[PDB]
Amino acid sequence: PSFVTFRGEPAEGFNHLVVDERTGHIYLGAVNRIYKLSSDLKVLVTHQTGPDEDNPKCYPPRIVQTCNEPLASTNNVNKMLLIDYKENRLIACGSLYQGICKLLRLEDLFKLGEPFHKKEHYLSGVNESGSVFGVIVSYSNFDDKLFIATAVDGKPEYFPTISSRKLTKNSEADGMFAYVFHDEFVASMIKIPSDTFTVIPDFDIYYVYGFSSGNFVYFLTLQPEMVSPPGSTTKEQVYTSKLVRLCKEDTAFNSYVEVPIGCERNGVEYRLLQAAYLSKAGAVLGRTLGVRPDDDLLFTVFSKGQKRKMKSLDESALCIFILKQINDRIKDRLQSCYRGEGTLDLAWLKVKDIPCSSALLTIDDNFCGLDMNAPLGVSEMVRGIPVFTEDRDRMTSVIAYVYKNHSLAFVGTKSGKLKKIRVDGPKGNALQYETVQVVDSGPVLRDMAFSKDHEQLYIMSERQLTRVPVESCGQYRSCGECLGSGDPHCGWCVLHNTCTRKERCERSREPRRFASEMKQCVRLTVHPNNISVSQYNVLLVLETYNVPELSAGVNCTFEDLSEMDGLVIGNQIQCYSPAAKEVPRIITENGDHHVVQLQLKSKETGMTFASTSFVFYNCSVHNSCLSCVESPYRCHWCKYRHVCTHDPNTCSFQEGRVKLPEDCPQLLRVDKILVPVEVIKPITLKAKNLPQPQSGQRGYECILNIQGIEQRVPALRFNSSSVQCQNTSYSYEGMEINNLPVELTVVWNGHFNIDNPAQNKVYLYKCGAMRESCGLCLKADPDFECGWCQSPGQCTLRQHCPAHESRWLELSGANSKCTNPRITEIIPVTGPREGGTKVTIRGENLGLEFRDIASHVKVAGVECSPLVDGYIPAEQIVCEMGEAKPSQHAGFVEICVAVCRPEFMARSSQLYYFM
Amino acid sequence: PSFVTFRGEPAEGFNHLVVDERTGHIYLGAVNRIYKLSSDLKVLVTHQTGPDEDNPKCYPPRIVQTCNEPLASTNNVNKMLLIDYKENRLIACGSLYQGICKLLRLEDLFKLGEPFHKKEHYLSGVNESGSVFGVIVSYSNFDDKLFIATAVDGKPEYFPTISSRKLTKNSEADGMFAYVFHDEFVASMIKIPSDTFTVIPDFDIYYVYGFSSGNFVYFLTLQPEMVSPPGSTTKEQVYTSKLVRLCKEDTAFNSYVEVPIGCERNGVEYRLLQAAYLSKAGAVLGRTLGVRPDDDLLFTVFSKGQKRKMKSLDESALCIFILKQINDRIKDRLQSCYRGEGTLDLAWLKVKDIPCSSALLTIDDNFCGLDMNAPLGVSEMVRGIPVFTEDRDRMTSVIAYVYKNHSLAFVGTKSGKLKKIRVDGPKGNALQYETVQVVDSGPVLRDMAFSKDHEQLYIMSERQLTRVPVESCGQYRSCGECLGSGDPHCGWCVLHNTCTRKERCERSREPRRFASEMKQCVRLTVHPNNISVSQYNVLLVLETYNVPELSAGVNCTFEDLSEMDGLVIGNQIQCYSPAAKEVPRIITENGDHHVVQLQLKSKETGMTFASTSFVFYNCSVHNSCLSCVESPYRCHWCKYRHVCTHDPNTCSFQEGRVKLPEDCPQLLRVDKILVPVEVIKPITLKAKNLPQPQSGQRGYECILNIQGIEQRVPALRFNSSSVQCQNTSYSYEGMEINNLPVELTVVWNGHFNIDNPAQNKVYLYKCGAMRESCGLCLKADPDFECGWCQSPGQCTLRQHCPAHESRWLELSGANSKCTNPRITEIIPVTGPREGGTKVTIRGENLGLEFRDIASHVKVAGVECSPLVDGYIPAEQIVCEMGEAKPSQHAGFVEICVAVCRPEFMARSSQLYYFM
Repeated sequence: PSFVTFRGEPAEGFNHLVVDERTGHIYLGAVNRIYKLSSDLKVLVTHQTGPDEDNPKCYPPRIVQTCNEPLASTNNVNKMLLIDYKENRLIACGSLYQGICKLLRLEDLFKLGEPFHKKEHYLSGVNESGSVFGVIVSYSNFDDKLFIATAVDGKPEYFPTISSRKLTKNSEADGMFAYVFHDEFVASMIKIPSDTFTVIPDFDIYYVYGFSSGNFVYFLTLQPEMVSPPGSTTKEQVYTSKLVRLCKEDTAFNSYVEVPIGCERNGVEYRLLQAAYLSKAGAVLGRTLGVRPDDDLLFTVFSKGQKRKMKSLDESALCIFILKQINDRIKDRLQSCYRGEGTLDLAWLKVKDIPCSSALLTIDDNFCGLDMNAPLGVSEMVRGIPVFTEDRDRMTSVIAYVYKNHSLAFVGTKSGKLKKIRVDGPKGNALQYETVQVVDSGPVLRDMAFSKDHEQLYIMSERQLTRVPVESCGQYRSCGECLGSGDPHCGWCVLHNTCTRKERCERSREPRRFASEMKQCVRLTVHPNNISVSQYNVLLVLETYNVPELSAGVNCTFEDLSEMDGLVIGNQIQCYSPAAKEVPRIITENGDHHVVQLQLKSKETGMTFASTSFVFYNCSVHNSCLSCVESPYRCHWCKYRHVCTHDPNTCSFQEGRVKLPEDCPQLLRVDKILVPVEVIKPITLKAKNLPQPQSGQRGYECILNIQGIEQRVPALRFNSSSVQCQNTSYSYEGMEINNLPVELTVVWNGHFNIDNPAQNKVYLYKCGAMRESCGLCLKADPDFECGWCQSPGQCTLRQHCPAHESRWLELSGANSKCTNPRITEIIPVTGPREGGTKVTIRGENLGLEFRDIASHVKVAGVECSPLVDGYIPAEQIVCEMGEAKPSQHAGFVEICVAVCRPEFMARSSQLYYFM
Repeated sequence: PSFVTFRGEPAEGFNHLVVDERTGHIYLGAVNRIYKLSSDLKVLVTHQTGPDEDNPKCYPPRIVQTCNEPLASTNNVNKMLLIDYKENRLIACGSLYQGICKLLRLEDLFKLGEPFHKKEHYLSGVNESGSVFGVIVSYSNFDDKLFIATAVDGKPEYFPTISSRKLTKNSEADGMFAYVFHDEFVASMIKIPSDTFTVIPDFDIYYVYGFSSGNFVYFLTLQPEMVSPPGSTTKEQVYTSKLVRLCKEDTAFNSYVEVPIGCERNGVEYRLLQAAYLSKAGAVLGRTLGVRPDDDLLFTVFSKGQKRKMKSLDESALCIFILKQINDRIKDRLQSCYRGEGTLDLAWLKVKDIPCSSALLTIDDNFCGLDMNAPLGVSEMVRGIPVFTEDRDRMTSVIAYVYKNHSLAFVGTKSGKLKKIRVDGPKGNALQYETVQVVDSGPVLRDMAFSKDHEQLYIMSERQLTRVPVESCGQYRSCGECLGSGDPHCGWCVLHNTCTRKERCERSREPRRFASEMKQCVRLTVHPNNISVSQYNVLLVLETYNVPELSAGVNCTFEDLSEMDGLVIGNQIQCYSPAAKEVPRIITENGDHHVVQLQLKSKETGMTFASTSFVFYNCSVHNSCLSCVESPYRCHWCKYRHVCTHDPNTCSFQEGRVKLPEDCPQLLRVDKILVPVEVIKPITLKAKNLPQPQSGQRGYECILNIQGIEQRVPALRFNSSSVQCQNTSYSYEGMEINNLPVELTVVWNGHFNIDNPAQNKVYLYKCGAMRESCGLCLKADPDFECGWCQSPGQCTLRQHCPAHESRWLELSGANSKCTNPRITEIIPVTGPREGGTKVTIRGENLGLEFRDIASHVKVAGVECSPLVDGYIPAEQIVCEMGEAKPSQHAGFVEICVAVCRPEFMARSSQLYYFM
């Protein structure tokens, strides 16, 4: 979904925004423009306030009098905007006129009037937007007025920073913006003293926010360095953010009060107000706050430190003030002055400190101020209660409202995002959500107002106004997710199967119709969690909690697959499982089991709300005992029927049932089964729980899976734990590999294969595919019984070789000389005459022990001594040659295994060369 | 158009005219000529009746017997003309033959016969035309005859005035013009008695008009003074106009009746018949007249008084007689005689009065007359109903006819004009039109006959015959005009879009096809009378009354510019306005608004009949609020948009709309704005509803329109009603004129100029362009603050002149002596030694008060006393010199302002001379 927005109709600029309580029309102040928009943010009307030829330096602007200074077309910035409902108009105060104010008709934006002539008609030279604020207060005729604060820019004589002014009925009337009570001695206005300007050149009061409360008017302000920070002479300017207040009723301006305000977080100071918003707590916050319904609260935003009002720091904190607490601080302060203690202490106003005069008085909240101990400041800075702090992205603006008693706070960010915060000090928690309706790259402005209906929140940017909906629970699809988010507005409208606020849910008041906590969802359980595929139409009981009255009717849907009607009794729902015809359509190809999300479909809504893990487990498919029992599910194996089933009764008879894996029928392993090719040999086997074949059932067979040939040999089952294939010989064609492992399957009654967990195999080995030489065979294990047969020039078992002579040769225990040693090749071909070389000789059929080879090696005449570690038996000899000084030059290498017998000696093919 | 006419073919003369009922051929009697013409007045045939050698004195003319008296070629005047259809000929009775009659064949004018031989064949010596008349009455054979009356000229033995004569079939036959029944005792003729001739020498009966009615024959006659006026002996002759009647059936001539006739108007007597015409009334006149369809009426024309039959008076009146009324008068008279009361009373006929004899009789209308109480006269003159009277131009002739029941009367005038009169006593109204088809200079004759078809009316003049069309409605272009004229013949043929009679309009009988009254036109209205230029294709509803069925189809045409189709529903027409593309093409350059005549174009005719005022008003063009609202049209101004538009919605927003002129934005005046050149001064202004500049809008500036230099100074708008340009100095180059008013324009947001109704200006004044002298400056207003600066010898404000010394001089309140008086010139240069002279001295820098100058003036030593009234301060002194007897002769004039101080005195350039 996209958020409805109004792009800077003048793509060029934007400054202030306000909403009409009745209409919902949105008025937007901007530079050179003032717009009237619909609730939807469609452009209703555009007013051209802009570019006027003018010059800031000139006093009474060009229209009244001629100015020596040159003029230029300049932009007129909307400094302020205030809705005057009674007058049915809009006060849209600009600048660049010496700050002349304009009156636009409410409906059409028709300019009712814009008083320029008198001095009062000029507010301030100041070009900056938002540095001004104020409130319009009205009563029936003969009671009324406008309170406005603005920066001076060092214009102290020309304009008052704070004033109480008149708003006549007729826009044409000359009287406008005149001071409520003007006397030669005192006027309902406060000017900045010239002395204070000389001392600190730049001093100026910037008014951020302002609101009327009870019967007073408050302003959040920023001021300069005056005794803060201390400094003998001018240099750097830092600001102090303070609260100001006035009685509506005080024409005299005696009521003025000014307290510094801020808050600290773990030793970090937040002194500068970015924005504020007066609001109500609602039942939730108020209770724990300890307030009356009527009592007000002030949300604020402050940046860290005293530095750079023009461009503040990212570090920012949202604090809170209860008006009762501030009222107390003020009353406390006044009751003190009346004590006669200390001075008034207001630096910018009164350079010379005047003392407070003691007097008898009943100090109340009603106290409007008196002639003596006149305008006064404040010593103790009022601290606020911190709420949320953003380090990375500075908060710019804030708003708040009461929703179902929970207090939702809105906070603009430098990024163009809005945070939706439930304040739960009085409750318990933090920030619920963040949104970027606005503008992804760059920030939001202080004027952020909720609509009259409070459906949306218009968020203003330099560039655009964006209608950000407050609560937007609809985004949440399921009860689990809805309640999961936690943003307090959202609840699960059970019957509607949607997520929204209490007000939005029809009949939410009724029981279990609306769910606040996850527990209410919905939690569901089914008593028969697991049902077998074979079973049909089984009775199931459903336990559900935190659900509304279902009397409308409910259906059980296992999945999109099926749906069965249910009847309700007690606090349970009774439905039936699907038919066998229906159940397997699902189960097929899922195999072992299929977990399915059984849902409940409500009759009224027609949407599945609640779910549970439901298992369909089909035992019958299992072909063997191991899969049946040993598997993950509850299945029973029937030894006799040789079928796997859920029901015990289905088995042939009681003795036949297999509950445990140990009890199955399986083949136990023994020492490796060695099988020579072409030899008749029996193969004994061990195993457990071998079944006695029943009537109509045949006996046991051994099946060998050899690709070349598969052998079927019948066997005898001696007892429950032993088997034996009958005398037979096996072979494979190829002579490719010596040792071939083969899978064997033991079967009975033709097809029934007994389980083989170990997966024992039979090793068919053929006597030397690998060994052409007598030395290699005798080298091999004595277990094989494989031995060298002289006549054939080959090596096989005695069984395999005919005995013309009494003997075939087997290494009796290594006491068997062999024979025919050969030298393939040797390393270092050449060597020095001096000797010392390490010759590495590699041969095929050498001696088995080192001791015999030692003294055996010779290079020609030269004696060579072999190395023990280096020597790998019958494969390789590493030997070190001795002194070569002899006459030969080149000579062949000789190895005599034990003795240099004629059969026993080997000579190198190529000779070793000495150089 | 010109009227078809026949010029006196004999250019020489003209006398009588008649139309053939079947053919339409027109026969025209004239002197020496008888013409046959076509309906068109083309010459068909000309007959020569003329110049015959003859002599009036001779009895049986030369042909029959020899005459002693000398003959001369004389003209033969056509006395009478009568169409004999049965005989297929024309009786054209002439004169100069002793009145022999001629018979011309109908078609060719071939002379069938002209009986001369017998005495009867001679009608009368009388040369005058028109003094004769008569009727031809015919029946099948063995029933028939001709009745003719003529003047005698004192020929009583020769000819009968009235006779009943025979008209035989054969023109050759001798029998012609023989009396119907001739007896030795009584013949069907009436002669004038010799006795009556001796008594009154000249007595003669002139017969003007004659007609047959029912079964009688009537004649309108003129006679002489016989008992009227009373007179012992002959002297003057006056005439009495009377009516005569006879039964057609009375061979005996017993039926003769004679009533005097006339009519009076407000005590004015109209006794002399000019002409008459028997006719029908038609339904309209008859009804109110109270007559049967068959009943006849007699229109007549009479001149005022009894005098000069030969040349009557201009005063003439058209009267009326209903035949029923005259018949009643006759029956009434007869029933009376039968009573035996009184005498017969017929002066000319019976000199000796014979009494009426009583007798039992049923007196009916049928009564033909009896042997006793034989021809009789009448006592009571029958009065007629007056209709129209012309004082200025005498009526000569008359005709009338029935048209669509309305009775139209035609009246010739002495001028040669015809009047078309609808007689509406029985209806209600008067004279509709007058025409000069005829002959512009001089008159029309009694023979005026309508054509058979009654399309035209042949109007005869001495010189020419003119075919004057009766009804000529075609002249009228629009329904409004057509119905406007009122001449009853005309109606608006809606679909044809023409003006004509009912008979002429095809399908006029159908509903709303023909319009009689203006209301029927057409009256049109459009509901959206005013439509804005900005609007397009607006629905308009059209309300029209008195229109025929439009189902043929109608189009809306705003003007010649565009035309849009329309659909009809109910009694309304729905059309659409033009498109914006179309509408402004019109609007451009007309500005404020353009009224356009939206017409309706009928599908059948294709002519625009009906119209309405349609306004196109484009608001947008208005540049300023004043023009927009303050103007003449409904336009709204949008303060914020600063645009003018018809639609309220288009304005920026509700508060922005300007409906009323007061609400605009305008600059109010203050005391005159005085601005010195080269001085830094602010200029405060007052105004109303100054706008607050909205977004994207700049502030206020003051622009001075000075031709030399235009200054742009920015200003501040304090509130909706006050402004002020900032401290600056202004100047203009030239030093030509002291006070220069300058137009100033206040602008905001660069171009927007605020309205200046008063058109207030700034007066730039420079300290004495006008005043070189100290006296002149101090004289000027204290307001200017302008004063005289001694060191410079010039005059300017203190600001303007450097103070080495503590003072620059200003008249503190006139207590400031100045200085350096000078005398330019004085009048009377010379004077008498005795004195008394009034010296008129004219100078530049004199005293401000009279009191100081008095006693100041001296001519040399001689004391001179000044005159108060005569004295114009510091410009001129009028002074009267005292006695000069001193020795000097000539001396210089001196004026000492208050005191004769050395700085303070002035002496004349030229001296005053005493002689």
